[PDB]
Amino acid sequence: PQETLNGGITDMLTELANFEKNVSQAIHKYNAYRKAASVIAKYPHKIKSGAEAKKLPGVGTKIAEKIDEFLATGKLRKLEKIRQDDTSSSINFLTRVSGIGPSAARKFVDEGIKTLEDLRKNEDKLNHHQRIGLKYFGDFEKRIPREEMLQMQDIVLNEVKKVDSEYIATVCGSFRRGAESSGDMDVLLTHPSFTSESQPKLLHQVVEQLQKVHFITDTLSKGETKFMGVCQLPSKNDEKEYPHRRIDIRLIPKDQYYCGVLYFTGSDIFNKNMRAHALEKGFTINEYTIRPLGVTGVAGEPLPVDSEKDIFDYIQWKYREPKDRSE
DNA sequence: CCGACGTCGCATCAGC
DNA sequence: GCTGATGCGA
DNA sequence: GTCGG
Ligand SMILES: Nc1nc2c(ncn2[C@H]2C[C@H](O)[C@@H](COP(=O)(O)NP(=O)(O)OP(=O)(O)O)O2)c(=O)[nH]1
Ligand SMILES: [Mn+2]
Ligand SMILES: [Mn+2]
Ligand code: NA
Ligand code: NA
Repeated sequence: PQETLNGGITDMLTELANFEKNVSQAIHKYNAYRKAASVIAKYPHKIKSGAEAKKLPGVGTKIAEKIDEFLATGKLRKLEKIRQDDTSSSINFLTRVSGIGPSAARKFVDEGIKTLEDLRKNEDKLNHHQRIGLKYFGDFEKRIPREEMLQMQDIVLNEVKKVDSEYIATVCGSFRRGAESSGDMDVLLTHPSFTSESQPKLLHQVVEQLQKVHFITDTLSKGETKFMGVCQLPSKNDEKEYPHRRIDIRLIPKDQYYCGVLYFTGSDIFNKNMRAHALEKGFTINEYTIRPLGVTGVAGEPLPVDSEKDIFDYIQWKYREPKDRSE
Protein backbone atom coordinates (compact mmCIF):
# COMPACT_ATOMS: atom_id res chain seq x y z
CA PRO A 1 0.00 0.00 0.00
CA GLN A 2 1.42 3.36 1.12
CA GLU A 3 4.56 3.77 3.23
CA THR A 4 3.05 6.27 5.70
CA LEU A 5 0.27 3.98 6.91
CA ASN A 6 2.68 2.31 9.33
CA GLY A 7 5.89 4.01 8.20
CA GLY A 8 6.82 4.96 11.75
CA ILE A 9 6.54 1.34 12.84
CA THR A 10 8.49 -0.14 9.92
CA ASP A 11 11.21 2.52 10.19
CA MET A 12 11.53 1.56 13.84
CA LEU A 13 11.77 -2.17 13.12
CA THR A 14 14.29 -1.63 10.32
CA GLU A 15 16.45 0.49 12.62
CA LEU A 16 16.26 -2.22 15.28
CA ALA A 17 17.22 -4.76 12.63
CA ASN A 18 20.42 -2.88 11.72
CA PHE A 19 21.60 -2.56 15.32
CA GLU A 20 21.05 -6.29 15.85
CA LYS A 21 23.09 -7.15 12.75
CA ASN A 22 25.86 -4.58 13.01
CA VAL A 23 26.26 -4.02 16.76
CA SER A 24 24.83 -7.02 18.62
CA GLN A 25 25.96 -9.33 15.82
CA ALA A 26 22.71 -11.28 16.18
CA ILE A 27 21.87 -12.08 12.57
CA HIS A 28 18.67 -13.99 13.34
CA LYS A 29 17.15 -11.11 15.31
CA TYR A 30 18.10 -8.92 12.34
CA ASN A 31 16.08 -11.16 10.02
CA ALA A 32 13.23 -11.44 12.54
CA TYR A 33 12.85 -7.66 12.63
CA ARG A 34 12.99 -7.34 8.84
CA LYS A 35 10.48 -10.16 8.36
CA ALA A 36 8.13 -8.26 10.66
CA ALA A 37 8.84 -4.94 8.93
CA SER A 38 7.98 -6.53 5.59
CA VAL A 39 4.67 -8.10 6.62
CA ILE A 40 3.58 -4.86 8.28
CA ALA A 41 4.53 -2.86 5.19
CA LYS A 42 2.02 -4.93 3.20
CA TYR A 43 -0.69 -4.61 5.85
CA PRO A 44 -3.32 -2.37 4.18
CA HIS A 45 -4.61 -0.82 7.43
CA LYS A 46 -3.25 1.62 9.99
CA ILE A 47 -2.23 -0.42 13.02
CA LYS A 48 -3.97 0.73 16.21
CA SER A 49 -2.37 -1.68 18.68
CA GLY A 50 0.44 -4.19 19.15
CA ALA A 51 -2.18 -6.92 19.55
CA GLU A 52 -3.57 -6.03 16.12
CA ALA A 53 -0.07 -6.32 14.69
CA LYS A 54 0.56 -9.63 16.47
CA LYS A 55 -1.98 -11.32 14.18
CA LEU A 56 0.54 -11.08 11.34
CA PRO A 57 3.06 -13.92 10.83
CA GLY A 58 6.49 -12.84 12.06
CA VAL A 59 5.06 -10.39 14.58
CA GLY A 60 5.33 -11.76 18.10
CA THR A 61 5.16 -10.68 21.74
CA LYS A 62 8.24 -8.45 21.96
CA ILE A 63 7.47 -6.56 18.74
CA ALA A 64 3.86 -6.19 19.90
CA GLU A 65 5.21 -4.51 23.04
CA LYS A 66 7.40 -2.13 21.04
CA ILE A 67 4.52 -1.06 18.80
CA ASP A 68 2.46 -0.26 21.90
CA GLU A 69 5.29 1.92 23.22
CA PHE A 70 5.70 3.56 19.82
CA LEU A 71 1.98 4.23 19.41
CA ALA A 72 1.73 5.71 22.90
CA THR A 73 4.89 7.85 22.93
CA GLY A 74 5.91 8.17 19.28
CA LYS A 75 9.30 6.68 20.14
CA LEU A 76 11.30 3.80 21.65
CA ARG A 77 13.37 4.47 24.78
CA LYS A 78 15.88 1.80 23.78
CA LEU A 79 16.20 3.20 20.25
CA GLU A 80 16.64 6.78 21.46
CA LYS A 81 19.34 5.64 23.89
CA ILE A 82 21.19 3.56 21.30
CA ARG A 83 21.21 6.55 18.93
CA GLN A 84 22.92 8.66 21.62
CA ASP A 85 25.54 5.95 22.17
CA ASP A 86 28.81 6.90 20.45
CA THR A 87 30.22 3.37 20.27
CA SER A 88 27.08 1.65 18.99
CA SER A 89 26.21 4.37 16.47
CA SER A 90 29.78 4.51 15.15
CA ILE A 91 29.87 0.75 14.61
CA ASN A 92 26.50 0.91 12.86
CA PHE A 93 27.61 3.69 10.53
CA LEU A 94 30.96 2.19 9.53
CA THR A 95 29.24 -0.90 8.13
CA ARG A 96 27.93 1.33 5.34
CA VAL A 97 31.41 1.11 3.87
CA SER A 98 31.46 -1.81 1.44
CA GLY A 99 33.91 -4.36 2.83
CA ILE A 100 33.37 -3.29 6.42
CA GLY A 101 31.03 -5.71 8.15
CA PRO A 102 29.90 -5.91 11.80
CA SER A 103 33.20 -7.55 12.80
CA ALA A 104 35.60 -5.10 11.13
CA ALA A 105 33.44 -2.15 12.20
CA ARG A 106 33.62 -3.15 15.86
CA LYS A 107 37.38 -3.62 15.52
CA PHE A 108 37.84 -0.14 14.05
CA VAL A 109 35.75 1.57 16.73
CA ASP A 110 37.64 -0.31 19.46
CA GLU A 111 40.89 1.39 18.43
CA GLY A 112 39.25 4.80 18.15
CA ILE A 113 38.54 4.66 14.42
CA LYS A 114 34.94 5.84 14.21
CA THR A 115 34.39 8.00 11.13
CA LEU A 116 35.22 8.16 7.42
CA GLU A 117 37.86 10.74 8.32
CA ASP A 118 39.34 8.27 10.80
CA LEU A 119 39.34 5.63 8.06
CA ARG A 120 41.09 7.85 5.51
CA LYS A 121 43.75 8.55 8.14
CA ASN A 122 44.34 4.81 8.49
CA GLU A 123 44.68 3.17 5.06
CA ASP A 124 47.26 0.76 6.52
CA LYS A 125 44.50 -0.89 8.57
CA LEU A 126 42.09 -1.38 5.67
CA ASN A 127 42.13 -4.32 3.26
CA HIS A 128 41.84 -3.88 -0.52
CA HIS A 129 38.03 -4.08 -0.68
CA GLN A 130 37.54 -1.67 2.22
CA ARG A 131 39.81 0.99 0.69
CA ILE A 132 37.71 1.05 -2.48
CA GLY A 133 34.50 1.00 -0.45
CA LEU A 134 35.88 4.02 1.40
CA LYS A 135 37.07 5.68 -1.81
CA TYR A 136 33.65 5.44 -3.46
CA PHE A 137 31.46 5.68 -0.34
CA GLY A 138 29.24 8.42 -1.75
CA ASP A 139 29.11 6.91 -5.24
CA PHE A 140 28.17 3.42 -4.05
CA GLU A 141 25.08 4.80 -2.30
CA LYS A 142 23.96 6.64 -5.44
CA ARG A 143 21.36 5.00 -7.67
CA ILE A 144 21.73 4.43 -11.41
CA PRO A 145 19.12 5.84 -13.81
CA ARG A 146 17.97 3.27 -16.38
CA GLU A 147 19.37 5.54 -19.10
CA GLU A 148 22.90 5.10 -17.76
CA MET A 149 22.22 1.39 -17.20
CA LEU A 150 21.47 1.10 -20.94
CA GLN A 151 24.68 2.91 -21.88
CA MET A 152 26.52 0.57 -19.51
CA GLN A 153 24.83 -2.42 -21.14
CA ASP A 154 25.80 -1.11 -24.58
CA ILE A 155 29.47 -1.18 -23.60
CA VAL A 156 29.31 -4.57 -21.87
CA LEU A 157 27.59 -6.39 -24.75
CA ASN A 158 29.87 -4.73 -27.32
CA GLU A 159 33.21 -5.47 -25.65
CA VAL A 160 32.10 -8.99 -24.77
CA LYS A 161 31.33 -9.84 -28.40
CA LYS A 162 34.66 -8.33 -29.46
CA VAL A 163 36.64 -10.77 -27.30
CA ASP A 164 34.65 -13.71 -28.65
CA SER A 165 31.41 -13.61 -30.65
CA GLU A 166 30.19 -16.84 -29.04
CA TYR A 167 30.00 -15.36 -25.55
CA ILE A 168 26.52 -14.67 -24.25
CA ALA A 169 26.15 -11.73 -21.88
CA THR A 170 22.91 -11.01 -20.05
CA VAL A 171 22.28 -8.09 -17.72
CA CYS A 172 20.09 -9.35 -14.90
CA GLY A 173 19.21 -7.95 -11.49
CA SER A 174 16.77 -5.05 -11.19
CA PHE A 175 17.64 -3.96 -14.73
CA ARG A 176 16.14 -7.08 -16.29
CA ARG A 177 13.07 -6.50 -14.12
CA GLY A 178 12.63 -3.19 -15.94
CA ALA A 179 13.38 -1.04 -12.90
CA GLU A 180 13.54 2.70 -13.61
CA SER A 181 16.75 2.77 -11.58
CA SER A 182 19.23 0.24 -10.18
CA GLY A 183 21.67 -0.06 -7.29
CA ASP A 184 24.28 -1.77 -9.44
CA MET A 185 24.81 -3.82 -12.59
CA ASP A 186 24.64 -7.62 -12.60
CA VAL A 187 26.05 -9.41 -15.64
CA LEU A 188 25.72 -13.11 -16.44
CA LEU A 189 28.29 -14.69 -18.74
CA THR A 190 28.11 -17.89 -20.78
CA HIS A 191 30.44 -19.54 -23.30
CA PRO A 192 30.13 -22.84 -25.27
CA SER A 193 33.40 -24.18 -23.84
CA PHE A 194 32.20 -23.95 -20.24
CA THR A 195 29.47 -26.36 -19.17
CA SER A 196 28.94 -28.45 -16.03
CA GLU A 197 30.55 -31.51 -17.61
CA SER A 198 33.64 -29.68 -18.84
CA GLN A 199 39.66 -22.40 -22.57
CA PRO A 200 41.32 -21.45 -19.18
CA LYS A 201 40.63 -17.69 -18.72
CA LEU A 202 37.08 -17.04 -19.95
CA LEU A 203 36.03 -14.61 -17.22
CA HIS A 204 39.48 -12.98 -17.08
CA GLN A 205 39.47 -12.12 -20.79
CA VAL A 206 36.21 -10.18 -20.52
CA VAL A 207 37.35 -8.31 -17.39
CA GLU A 208 40.64 -7.54 -19.12
CA GLN A 209 38.84 -6.08 -22.14
CA LEU A 210 36.45 -3.97 -20.08
CA GLN A 211 39.51 -2.62 -18.28
CA LYS A 212 41.27 -1.89 -21.57
CA VAL A 213 38.46 0.41 -22.75
CA HIS A 214 38.53 2.03 -19.30
CA PHE A 215 35.04 0.87 -18.35
CA ILE A 216 36.13 -1.21 -15.35
CA THR A 217 38.21 0.89 -12.96
CA ASP A 218 38.63 -1.16 -9.77
CA THR A 219 38.57 -4.79 -8.61
CA LEU A 220 36.98 -5.85 -5.31
CA SER A 221 37.28 -9.59 -5.87
CA LYS A 222 38.02 -11.83 -8.85
CA GLY A 223 38.09 -15.60 -9.26
CA GLU A 224 37.40 -18.12 -12.03
CA THR A 225 33.63 -17.59 -11.99
CA LYS A 226 32.91 -14.42 -10.01
CA PHE A 227 34.01 -10.83 -10.59
CA MET A 228 33.10 -8.00 -8.23
CA GLY A 229 34.27 -4.55 -9.22
CA VAL A 230 33.80 -0.90 -10.07
CA CYS A 231 32.95 0.67 -13.43
CA GLN A 232 32.27 4.09 -14.95
CA LEU A 233 30.69 5.54 -18.09
CA PRO A 234 32.95 7.72 -20.24
CA SER A 235 32.41 11.48 -20.15
CA LYS A 236 32.28 13.70 -23.18
CA ASN A 237 34.33 16.78 -24.03
CA ASP A 238 34.81 18.52 -20.74
CA GLU A 239 31.38 17.56 -19.30
CA LYS A 240 31.99 16.34 -15.73
CA GLU A 241 32.66 12.69 -14.82
CA TYR A 242 29.96 10.10 -14.12
CA PRO A 243 29.68 8.39 -10.72
CA HIS A 244 31.54 5.11 -10.20
CA ARG A 245 29.21 2.11 -10.15
CA ARG A 246 29.21 -1.37 -8.64
CA ILE A 247 29.28 -4.19 -11.17
CA ASP A 248 29.25 -7.96 -10.77
CA ILE A 249 30.13 -10.36 -13.59
CA ARG A 250 29.33 -14.06 -13.25
CA LEU A 251 30.41 -16.95 -15.48
CA ILE A 252 27.89 -19.80 -15.36
CA PRO A 253 27.97 -23.23 -17.07
CA LYS A 254 26.17 -22.84 -20.40
CA ASP A 255 23.94 -25.84 -19.72
CA GLN A 256 22.82 -24.18 -16.48
CA TYR A 257 22.12 -20.78 -18.04
CA TYR A 258 18.41 -20.47 -17.28
CA CYS A 259 18.61 -21.35 -13.58
CA GLY A 260 21.37 -18.77 -13.35
CA VAL A 261 19.39 -16.04 -15.09
CA LEU A 262 16.28 -16.79 -13.03
CA TYR A 263 18.34 -16.67 -9.85
CA PHE A 264 20.23 -13.43 -10.51
CA THR A 265 17.23 -11.67 -12.03
CA GLY A 266 15.45 -12.09 -8.72
CA SER A 267 14.14 -10.33 -6.95
CA ASP A 268 15.60 -11.60 -3.67
CA ILE A 269 12.12 -11.70 -2.14
CA PHE A 270 10.77 -13.34 -5.29
CA ASN A 271 13.47 -16.01 -5.12
CA LYS A 272 12.79 -17.00 -1.52
CA ASN A 273 9.06 -17.17 -2.29
CA MET A 274 9.74 -19.32 -5.34
CA ARG A 275 12.02 -21.55 -3.27
CA ALA A 276 9.41 -21.96 -0.53
CA HIS A 277 6.74 -23.01 -3.04
CA ALA A 278 9.40 -25.24 -4.59
CA LEU A 279 9.79 -27.04 -1.27
CA GLU A 280 6.00 -27.12 -0.95
CA LYS A 281 5.92 -29.02 -4.23
CA GLY A 282 8.89 -31.29 -3.54
CA PHE A 283 11.64 -29.52 -5.48
CA THR A 284 14.79 -27.58 -4.61
CA ILE A 285 16.22 -24.69 -6.61
CA ASN A 286 19.57 -22.93 -6.53
CA GLU A 287 21.47 -20.75 -9.01
CA TYR A 288 22.54 -23.85 -10.93
CA THR A 289 19.85 -26.52 -10.96
CA ILE A 290 16.37 -27.62 -10.00
CA ARG A 291 16.32 -31.04 -8.36
CA PRO A 292 13.47 -33.34 -7.26
CA LEU A 293 13.14 -34.18 -3.57
CA GLY A 294 12.62 -37.86 -2.84
CA VAL A 295 10.10 -39.18 -0.31
CA THR A 296 12.57 -38.61 2.55
CA GLY A 297 13.41 -35.14 1.24
CA VAL A 298 16.84 -35.69 -0.31
CA ALA A 299 17.62 -33.88 -3.58
CA GLY A 300 17.99 -36.06 -6.67
CA GLU A 301 19.60 -35.36 -10.03
CA PRO A 302 19.31 -32.01 -11.88
CA LEU A 303 16.26 -31.82 -14.15
CA PRO A 304 16.41 -30.75 -17.80
CA VAL A 305 15.93 -26.99 -18.11
CA ASP A 306 15.62 -25.32 -21.51
CA SER A 307 13.91 -22.09 -20.43
CA GLU A 308 12.81 -20.05 -17.41
CA LYS A 309 9.25 -21.24 -17.99
CA ASP A 310 10.42 -24.85 -17.57
CA ILE A 311 11.38 -24.02 -13.99
CA PHE A 312 7.96 -22.45 -13.37
CA ASP A 313 6.28 -25.47 -14.97
CA TYR A 314 7.99 -27.97 -12.66
CA ILE A 315 6.52 -26.34 -9.53
CA GLN A 316 3.06 -25.62 -10.97
CA TRP A 317 3.31 -21.84 -11.18
CA LYS A 318 2.03 -19.53 -13.91
CA TYR A 319 4.95 -18.07 -15.83
CA ARG A 320 5.87 -14.58 -14.71
CA GLU A 321 7.91 -12.07 -16.69
CA PRO A 322 10.94 -10.44 -14.95
CA LYS A 323 8.94 -7.20 -14.60
CA ASP A 324 6.52 -9.03 -12.29
CA ARG A 325 9.14 -10.57 -10.02
CA SER A 326 9.17 -7.75 -7.49
CA GLU A 327 8.22 -10.44 -5.01
C1' DC B 1 12.23 -25.74 26.41
C1' DC B 2 14.93 -25.10 22.67
C1' DG B 3 16.66 -25.76 17.76
C1' DA B 4 15.98 -23.49 13.02
C1' DC B 5 16.47 -19.45 10.77
C1' DG B 6 19.22 -20.43 2.17
C1' DT B 7 23.18 -20.68 -0.10
C1' DC B 8 27.26 -19.34 -2.58
C1' DG B 9 32.27 -17.41 -4.33
C1' DC B 10 36.19 -14.92 -2.95
C1' DA B 11 39.43 -12.70 0.56
C1' DT B 12 41.59 -13.24 4.66
C1' DC B 13 42.59 -15.19 9.08
C1' DA B 14 43.86 -19.26 12.33
C1' DG B 15 46.68 -23.06 12.89
C1' DC B 16 49.38 -27.32 11.54
C1' DG C 1 53.89 -24.54 2.42
C1' DC C 2 49.15 -26.21 3.14
C1' DT C 3 43.89 -26.97 4.83
C1' DG C 4 40.02 -25.45 7.37
C1' DA C 5 37.36 -21.42 9.40
C1' DT C 6 35.49 -17.07 9.19
C1' DG C 7 34.10 -12.42 7.27
C1' DC C 8 31.70 -10.32 3.68
C1' DG C 9 28.39 -9.19 0.04
C1' DA C 10 24.61 -10.68 -2.88
C1' DG D 1 12.88 -12.32 17.85
C1' DT D 2 9.48 -15.62 16.02
C1' DC D 3 7.89 -19.93 15.05
C1' DG D 4 6.94 -24.69 15.93
C1' DG D 5 8.86 -29.54 17.03
N1 LIG E 1 21.67 -15.75 -2.54
C1 LIG E 1 21.24 -14.49 -2.45
N2 LIG E 1 20.90 -13.80 -3.55
C2 LIG E 1 20.47 -12.53 -3.47
C3 LIG E 1 20.38 -11.96 -2.26
N3 LIG E 1 19.94 -10.73 -2.41
C4 LIG E 1 19.74 -10.56 -3.70
N4 LIG E 1 20.09 -11.65 -4.43
C5 LIG E 1 20.25 -12.48 -5.77
C6 LIG E 1 18.98 -11.91 -6.25
C7 LIG E 1 19.09 -10.27 -6.35
O1 LIG E 1 17.96 -9.72 -7.01
C8 LIG E 1 20.14 -10.50 -7.27
C9 LIG E 1 21.08 -9.65 -8.14
O2 LIG E 1 21.66 -8.93 -7.05
P1 LIG E 1 21.41 -7.38 -6.62
O3 LIG E 1 22.00 -6.35 -7.50
O4 LIG E 1 22.03 -7.28 -5.14
N5 LIG E 1 19.81 -7.22 -6.23
P2 LIG E 1 18.92 -6.40 -7.38
O5 LIG E 1 19.59 -6.30 -8.70
O6 LIG E 1 17.47 -7.11 -7.51
O7 LIG E 1 18.67 -4.93 -6.72
P3 LIG E 1 19.58 -3.61 -6.97
O8 LIG E 1 18.83 -2.73 -8.08
O9 LIG E 1 19.54 -2.72 -5.61
O10 LIG E 1 20.97 -3.90 -7.39
O11 LIG E 1 20.95 -11.68 -6.78
C10 LIG E 1 20.69 -12.58 -1.14
O12 LIG E 1 20.59 -12.00 -0.06
N6 LIG E 1 21.15 -13.90 -1.19
MN1 LIG F 1 21.68 -5.41 -8.91
MN1 LIG G 1 24.68 -7.00 -7.59
NA1 NA H 1 2.06 -13.47 15.08
NA1 NA I 1 29.68 -2.85 4.79
